[PDB]
Amino acid sequence: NNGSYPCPCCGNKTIDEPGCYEICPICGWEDDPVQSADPDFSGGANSPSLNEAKRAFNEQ
Ligand SMILES: [Fe+2]
Ligand code: NA
Ligand code: NA
Ligand code: NA
Repeated sequence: NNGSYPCPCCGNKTIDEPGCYEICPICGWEDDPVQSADPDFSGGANSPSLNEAKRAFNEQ
């Protein structure tokens, strides 16, 4: 669905409240506040870090 905040990974506005573990229906990123705080931290709610996930999404 449309939301009001950008997904940290894909940038599409699918998020209602940042840092509340919403899962993006476009790219699959789970909005874990740890992983937006540290974009190089792997193994949070998502296996990839945010930076890893961003690159993976873009290369599709
Ligand atoms: Fe996304
Ligand atoms: Na984007
Ligand atoms: Na930060
Ligand atoms: Na890492």
